[PDB]
Amino acid sequence: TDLIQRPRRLRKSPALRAMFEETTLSLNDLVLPIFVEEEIDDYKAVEAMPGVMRIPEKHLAREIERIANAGIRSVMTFGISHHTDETGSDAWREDGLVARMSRICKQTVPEMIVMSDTCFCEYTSHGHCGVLCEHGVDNDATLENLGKQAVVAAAAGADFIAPSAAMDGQVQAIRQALDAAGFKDTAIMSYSTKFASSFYGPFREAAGSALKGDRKSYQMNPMNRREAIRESLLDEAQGADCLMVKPAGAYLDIVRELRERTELPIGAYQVSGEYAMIKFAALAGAIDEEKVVLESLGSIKRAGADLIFSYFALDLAEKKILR
Amino acid sequence: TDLIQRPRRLRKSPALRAMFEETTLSLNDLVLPIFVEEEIDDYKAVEAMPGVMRIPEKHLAREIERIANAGIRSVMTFGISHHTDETGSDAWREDGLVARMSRICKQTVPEMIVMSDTCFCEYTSHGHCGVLCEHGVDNDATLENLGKQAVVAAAAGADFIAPSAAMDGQVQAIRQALDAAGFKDTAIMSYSTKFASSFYGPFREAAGSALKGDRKSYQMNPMNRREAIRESLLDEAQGADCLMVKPAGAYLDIVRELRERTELPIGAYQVSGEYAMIKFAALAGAIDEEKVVLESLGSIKRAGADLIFSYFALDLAEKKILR
Amino acid sequence: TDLIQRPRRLRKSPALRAMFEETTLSLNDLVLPIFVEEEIDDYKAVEAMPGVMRIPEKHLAREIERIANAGIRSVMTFGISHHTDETGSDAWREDGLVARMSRICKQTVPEMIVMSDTCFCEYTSHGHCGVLCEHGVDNDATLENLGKQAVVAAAAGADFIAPSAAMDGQVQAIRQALDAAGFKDTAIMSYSTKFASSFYGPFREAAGSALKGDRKSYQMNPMNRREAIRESLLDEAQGADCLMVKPAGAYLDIVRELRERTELPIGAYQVSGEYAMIKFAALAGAIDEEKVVLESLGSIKRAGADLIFSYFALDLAEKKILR
Amino acid sequence: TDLIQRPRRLRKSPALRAMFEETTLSLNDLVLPIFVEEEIDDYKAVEAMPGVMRIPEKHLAREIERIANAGIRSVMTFGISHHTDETGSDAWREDGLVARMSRICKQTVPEMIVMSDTCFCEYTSHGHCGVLCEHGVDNDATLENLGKQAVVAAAAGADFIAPSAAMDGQVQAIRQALDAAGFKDTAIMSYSTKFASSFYGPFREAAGSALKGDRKSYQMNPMNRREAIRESLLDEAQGADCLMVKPAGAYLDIVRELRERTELPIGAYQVSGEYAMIKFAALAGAIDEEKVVLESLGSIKRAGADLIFSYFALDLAEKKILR
Amino acid sequence: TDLIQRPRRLRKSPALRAMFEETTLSLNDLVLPIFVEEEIDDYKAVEAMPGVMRIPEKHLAREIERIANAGIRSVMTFGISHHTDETGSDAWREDGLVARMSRICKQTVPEMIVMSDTCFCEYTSHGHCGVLCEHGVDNDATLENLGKQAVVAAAAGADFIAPSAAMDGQVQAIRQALDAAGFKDTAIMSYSTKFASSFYGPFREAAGSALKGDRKSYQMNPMNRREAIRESLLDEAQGADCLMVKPAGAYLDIVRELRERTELPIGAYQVSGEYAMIKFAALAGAIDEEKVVLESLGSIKRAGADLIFSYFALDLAEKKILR
Amino acid sequence: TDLIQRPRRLRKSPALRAMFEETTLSLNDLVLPIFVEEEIDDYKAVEAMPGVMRIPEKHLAREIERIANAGIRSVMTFGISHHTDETGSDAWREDGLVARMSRICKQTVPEMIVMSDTCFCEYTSHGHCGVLCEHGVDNDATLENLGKQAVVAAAAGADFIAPSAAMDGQVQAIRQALDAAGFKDTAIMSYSTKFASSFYGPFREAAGSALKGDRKSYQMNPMNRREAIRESLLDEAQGADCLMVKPAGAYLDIVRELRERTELPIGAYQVSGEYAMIKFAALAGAIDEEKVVLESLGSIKRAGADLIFSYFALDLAEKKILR
Ligand SMILES: *[C@H](CCCCCC(=O)O)CCC(=O)O
Ligand SMILES: *[C@H](CCCCCC(=O)O)CCC(=O)O
Ligand SMILES: *[C@H](CCCCCC(=O)O)CCC(=O)O
Ligand SMILES: *[C@H](CCCCCC(=O)O)CCC(=O)O
Ligand SMILES: *[C@H](CCCCCC(=O)O)CCC(=O)O
Ligand SMILES: *[C@H](CCCCCC(=O)O)CCC(=O)O
Ligand SMILES: [Mg+2]
Ligand SMILES: [Mg+2]
Ligand SMILES: [Mg+2]
Ligand SMILES: [Mg+2]
Ligand SMILES: [Mg+2]
Ligand SMILES: [Mg+2]
Ligand SMILES: [Zn+2]
Ligand SMILES: [Zn+2]
Ligand SMILES: [Zn+2]
Ligand SMILES: [Zn+2]
Ligand SMILES: [Zn+2]
Ligand SMILES: [Zn+2]
Repeated sequence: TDLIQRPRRLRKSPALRAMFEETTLSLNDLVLPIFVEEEIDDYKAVEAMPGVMRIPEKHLAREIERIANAGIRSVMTFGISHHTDETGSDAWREDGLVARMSRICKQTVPEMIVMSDTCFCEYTSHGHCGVLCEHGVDNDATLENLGKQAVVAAAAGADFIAPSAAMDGQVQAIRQALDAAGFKDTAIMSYSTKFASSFYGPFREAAGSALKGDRKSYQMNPMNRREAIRESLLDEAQGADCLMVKPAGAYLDIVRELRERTELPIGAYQVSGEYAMIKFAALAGAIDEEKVVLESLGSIKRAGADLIFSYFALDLAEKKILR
Repeated sequence: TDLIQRPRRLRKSPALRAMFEETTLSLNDLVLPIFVEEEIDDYKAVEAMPGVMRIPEKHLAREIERIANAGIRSVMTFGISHHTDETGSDAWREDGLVARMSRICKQTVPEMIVMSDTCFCEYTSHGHCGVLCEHGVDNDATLENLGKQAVVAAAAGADFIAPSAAMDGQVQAIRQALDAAGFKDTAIMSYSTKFASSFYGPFREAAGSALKGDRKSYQMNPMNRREAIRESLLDEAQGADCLMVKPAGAYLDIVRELRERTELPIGAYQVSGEYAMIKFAALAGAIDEEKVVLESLGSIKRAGADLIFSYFALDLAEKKILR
Repeated sequence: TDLIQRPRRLRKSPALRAMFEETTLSLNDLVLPIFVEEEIDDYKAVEAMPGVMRIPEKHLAREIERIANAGIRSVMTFGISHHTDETGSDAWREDGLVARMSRICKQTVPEMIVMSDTCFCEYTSHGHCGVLCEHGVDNDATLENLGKQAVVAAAAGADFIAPSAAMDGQVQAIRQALDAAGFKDTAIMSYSTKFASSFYGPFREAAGSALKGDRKSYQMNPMNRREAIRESLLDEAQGADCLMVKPAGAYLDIVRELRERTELPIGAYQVSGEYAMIKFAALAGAIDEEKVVLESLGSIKRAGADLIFSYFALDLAEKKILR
Repeated sequence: TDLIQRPRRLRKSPALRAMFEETTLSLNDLVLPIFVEEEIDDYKAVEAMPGVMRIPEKHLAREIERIANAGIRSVMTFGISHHTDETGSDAWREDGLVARMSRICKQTVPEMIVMSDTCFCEYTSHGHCGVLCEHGVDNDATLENLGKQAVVAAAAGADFIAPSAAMDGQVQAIRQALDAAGFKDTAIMSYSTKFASSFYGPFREAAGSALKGDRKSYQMNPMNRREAIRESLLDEAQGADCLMVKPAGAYLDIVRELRERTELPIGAYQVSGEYAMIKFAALAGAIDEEKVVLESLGSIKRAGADLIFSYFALDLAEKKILR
Repeated sequence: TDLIQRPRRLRKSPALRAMFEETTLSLNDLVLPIFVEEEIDDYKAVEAMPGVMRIPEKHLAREIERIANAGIRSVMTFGISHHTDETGSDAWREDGLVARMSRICKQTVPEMIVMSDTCFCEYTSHGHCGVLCEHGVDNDATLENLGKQAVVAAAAGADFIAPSAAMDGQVQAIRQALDAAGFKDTAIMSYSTKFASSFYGPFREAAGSALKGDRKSYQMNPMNRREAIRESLLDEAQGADCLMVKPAGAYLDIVRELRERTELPIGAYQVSGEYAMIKFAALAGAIDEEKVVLESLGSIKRAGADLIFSYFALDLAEKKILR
Repeated sequence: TDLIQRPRRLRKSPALRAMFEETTLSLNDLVLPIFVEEEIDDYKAVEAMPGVMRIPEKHLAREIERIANAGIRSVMTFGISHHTDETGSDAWREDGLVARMSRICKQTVPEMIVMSDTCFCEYTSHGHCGVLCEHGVDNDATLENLGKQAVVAAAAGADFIAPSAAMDGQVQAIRQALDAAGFKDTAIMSYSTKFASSFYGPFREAAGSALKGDRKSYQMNPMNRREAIRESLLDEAQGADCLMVKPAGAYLDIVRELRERTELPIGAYQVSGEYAMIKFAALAGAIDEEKVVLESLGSIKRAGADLIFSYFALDLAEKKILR
């Protein structure tokens, strides 16, 4: 044939595939979500998430030095509560689990970037992401409490307040409460586009949320691409330092669309259900885990994300697979 | 709080979420890939692809009829050969397996659109997608061969010749070859953007391809978003009736970018490893299969895919999940 | 002050600046240009290019091995001839210097991607980039010549034929010439947008080009941004596997504009005068070389360059500044 | 050959290269940054910047007539202080060096356009661009003082207040302070995109800033193209009359990107390190200075800049190289 | 009033308006159209074009030298024939007027770029731009003719063949004709978008064209903006080195639209009637000629014109209004 | 030739040129600017504007019935004053000339659309467009008076208040004053992009402005295309019902650019100098007036304007040339 065009020319060797590799993933792209249970003495393995386990609070300090030492520069704290009420009030206690989780990390490793998952689904009796009613999760009652929380997390050392509630106006809510209290420099990692997703399967088992029902009156419809972009652009207008798409894996078209519609940094969360799907298929021997893990993360980065939340971060770090 | 904008108003109930749902998935969207093994007696199920079976050519007509009753409009044919040589010429025999899968399918169900997987990886002794040489798979030697195959497939009744050899110029070669042979009406479903992906883990086992090494000198690098697009657009310029992104699951960005760069129909292949990841996590209790299968497939649709090749298609069809 | 937006939040620490850094430079990005002088005995260092040396063909294999050990993937070959005639035919000899630099390089290190600088300025008696006539450098006489050269280079093992004669139609002529000679697999790295720039000051000395006057009737005007783009796009239409902007340093706008006008890989050449400016100011104590070299190269990358031809590549490599 | 397209057609002669020159640089594009030291009797040559020297205040008046007479229509005043405190308070003194520098210029040459570099790095004990703390340079404490300064500079005759601090909200800060005090017509030349650059080498030697450390908690990361555009678009929203990219030379992709994202005029600063790199390479004989200077300035203009700050402005003016 | 934005700040003085002026006009931008009448003795001034004169071929070399001394780089040649037949073959004679105007010009001033007006309206007995038939001006009969003319012009020394017959396919025909004749280096300045405009009022008198009726079956309708663009883009596809909009004055929209639809140079012709309107109103005291001429020409430049054909060029040049 | 493309096909006949005419001009596009002198008994012909004359106020009523009867549906009133003070205060008198001019028109022809040129250049001693100072025309002092005027014009029946002062914030100024006084429905025809143009020659003679100097500290630079768009987009933000480009003729690139940047209606003013240039060239016999007038107006409409101010409107109307 007479093809002047031969794409295959640059795939002839490993050296050549390397010179022309358009995307590259490194360790500075990963944020390690960490699970921390108060009032427990020994490590609890999560079943649905092969290799992940709850860090007993009394060990938080040791592990976050371990995390820090393998090179992970950021963490997203999730707490498993033992003091859950109707409003989820522990979460905005001067020394609630939320605050302690932050304080212990920044104390133990000063330069470590601490993001605090700011919500109520793990601290509420009902397990919904906020204040519940004769109508459902009340949006504005939840914003007042998201603000109350933000300030104690900020106050306890988190570099980022990550509103995880999917409440309208949560970012603006949190910006003002943080400012008013003298926390003008504390940033917001907005879970801006957070879907009511079936990929969160393993997560209520991992961080013990006590909700039996669903979050579809606040977390958005997986199928709504226009609305997902709109969700994120509203948080930009409310001052978010960073936007986010969760889940990430089945929403890379969403991450790309958004990367072209804002100059802001974009995070993508590779959720428990994605980790679970990788882990359980490698066990059955169906796929090569390291291969599928690097390709998975790389696809996220290719779609446009600046930071990726992944539960594989530490192990990729330590086995020194990502430098 | 004075939020004028409140995304949650349209999420209040199931009726409102349905009124406003942006993307809807149907069975008209699904193409079912089928594996037929010649010269065997009973169905041989695939290990890494739980619930998937290798059909014995002797039941293929019983089967095409069952798929047809299910509501399914299209199938993609993949053959497991017993007559594998160095060039894989069972593929281009007037009566090779390839030609027999189409004629059986087309003969049993004349309404069925049969898409013929056009390659050599399952028919060569060495497992590569074509002619091997002292330097690698020869592009142009394989092109002449793909042509011979396409014409035997057309003549056997296949409505779509789908080149999966990831060879440069394949659409052009197949297009000429088909016109020259009086099949100017036979369409081409190009696997235009075909990545050298690790999500094909369970396919060497499912398809029975002999290959030991890698397909990186022809199948393209996962990280190259710009190249991905170039690949498909070169195929549009070559006359492909339909373009395709494969794998699809971790390439939703690619799907969306390409939807915006062409007016042509786009197919998306939810590959074997994707099928396996959902099965095993489901088996291991970590996720709700129905909810993940539906969400994964609809995501592919939301990103711009016109047609989605899925192994869950019959099951979704018969259980009447998608109409 | 009530600033909702505060860019500084993500600049507070080294850890945050790294999390959020948009562009990262690596050694995979660098191509090392090498000068080999035939018929000489010891290395002859270049005066205007402090630390750069003319390699004696008799050590080229010792050297390609050293570069190779450094981590370097690619080199661009420039030859200093002793056999210079009016058409510069040492360039198109089956055994000319051009063909010997490739074969030595390719023979010593078969993994090395050797890019062959394809021109006549270092091989003609008069120093021009081709055939001279009663009116100037003849475009089409030089095209036939570039073709002969490309084929001897391919046959010597060069993986890339890089036409630097700034002649109209060169990619097409070289592409045909290479296909006709059974090198349909040999790629073309076109110096597509090649400016008649004063940053090449130290190159007549480094390369030993005989030219006394100017190269303005073929190399293009620095001020023409629209022409710059036209130049490269004409080369994409002619089949170049890769495009290039040269010089790169003072043409970062050109790099960005072109990144937005093509999906093809783009190279950027940090020319001799750029190398010299950084050396001498560094020597004269005015700047920190490491910090300026790294920032200059990353800037090239930030603007859209896929590959950057730099004389600092080995030094950056061995001192292990870039991995 | 059969090329209908021959770009070379318009490069046949100097007359032709001229008719078709797309960009043109003149003297009205240059702003001359001038150095003025109080309490000194004789001119101080800067070492790192060959040909530049501090103007003793007692001579300011003579030189600015000289500047004005060669045709330079604008100046950017930089002061070398002898009264540096912790807050850098001299800079907002009714008759600080800042005010005197302006007053003396507008008095001496009424129609001369005076821009006043508004910052504190030259007037502070520590040499940081503002009010320093137990946390670092305090952003809002610095804005109150940037405003205080602006008003005395305005009051003393500067046509432009050029905030050089890289403090968030500095432009809005300065707009209000200027308005409130009756300086509604005094314009702001915002250093909107000002990187923490290694090209500023020679500058702490030239304007005596007493900082030992770096400005990376406020001046932005050289590698962040999206953020650089964002920085500039915020100052547009805050009322800046003019935007700016500093440094300019290795950031022409940035100047271009920005020229396409706003209708505002854009300045580009060719910093001390760029001047130094040109000057020291010409001395070593590596490049032709006039050639590299005009091409350097021309590239800046080509990228999209309306005004260029260059230390070569006066000498190009006088040697009558730019009219 | 609290206007943050105040456009007037940069209009306060002549110095500021000059600093910020977006478009600057020069003599390098001007092409001077010249009318040479063969077989006559003294200059014959044109009535409707006050100050414009028909040059007697016997002084053309005295004149080309005067224009040349003025600073003028280019001229467009228009001939007033005494040998007018039905096909206008004095135009394609080895020694016709057309060929003599170029050779005289090129012989007297070899630096001069001579653009040859390529048509038949001044050479045919009936005044039409080509061959007349029982149905109108024959497109293809005129194409063969334009070809013969272009080759005699090239051979006479003209650097630009400018087809003004408004015939379909003219660039292609002239391009082939010129290449075939070994003038692959002769450029083409196409009057690409040439309107059937009433601003040519004074040209039948100035050029001495015999036509009585209209040129609407070939010259295009003034109101068709979309067609205007199609016209020029078809000429870019045909290889024109330069495109043109004519008339220019009342087509500034066309100029801007086309600048945005091509990267090619664009010429703009300020036609005779435009020249006349400015003269007579000036004579009748209604306007200041210098100020209207300068503003009109700069407007053409602001709209995107690279080159402007103006009858005021020598006058502006000698009086030294534009340098 | 083999051109599949023949643009000439649709220009074969007058019927065909008509079916395919892209733009069309009718009478509903014209606004007739009318001149009205108070305290005079007989009509005053303007010299610089052949055919235009001042309407003595005592006849306004008769002529506006005449205007109305030929079909002109809108007028722009300009007054020649006999009571000119320093602030131009007559213009905001309950019964100033401004008010009377409006009142008399709406009284005499109710459905006639009356636009009131809102400025002070005809009512001031100095003739500048507002309040003059030790600094020049004071911007905000003028806005207070533009508002005062607006309300009496509104109050006296004008459908449009057309701020002609080129004062920053004039549209917002006028919106509020009109609202506050209960004139929420009175529209603003903003002279949004009004250049300091040399085409206004005949106008100070036509409406007796007593200014000797120029308006370049407020009317914008003819050469600033970016700024012209910016000027107009600010008036959109301030509530203008309609935008405008004046002059129109040499600024059609500006009208086009703007038509693509807003959804608002756009007016274009064919100024006195344009009329003058048409009129005086037709007298000399250089052009056909009706031809050049219709092509002139048509070009304006083609560039994108919705309404055109033309002094030829009445005569085109009456001679029934435009229906
Ligand atoms: C949201 C929990 C935060 C995101 C965790 C993502 C993951 O699955 O790893 C609500 C989750 C729920 O349905 O309980
Ligand atoms: C390509 C075979 C078609 C795609 C795989 C279908 C799937 O469900 O995985 C090459 C497969 C290979 O690498 O052998
Ligand atoms: C082109 C030679 C290749 C580019 C120069 C490489 C460098 O580092 O300067 C012509 C050079 C010349 O003008 O002789
Ligand atoms: C910013 C100083 C103003 C810009 C001067 C640019 C130049 O280098 O000429 C801080 C510079 C520092 O690091 O001291
Ligand atoms: C075209 C002649 C070239 C354009 C006119 C130049 C001018 O200044 O008017 C045809 C002219 C005609 O209609 O005869
Ligand atoms: C602005 C007067 C209103 C526009 C009239 C346009 C025309 O010329 O017909 C100031 C004009 C001046 O310079 O006096
Ligand atoms: Mg939201
Ligand atoms: Mg392909
Ligand atoms: Mg070229
Ligand atoms: Mg800023
Ligand atoms: Mg045409
Ligand atoms: Mg305005
Ligand atoms: Zn929650
Ligand atoms: Zn295959
Ligand atoms: Zn060369
Ligand atoms: Zn500073
Ligand atoms: Zn003609
Ligand atoms: Zn006025």
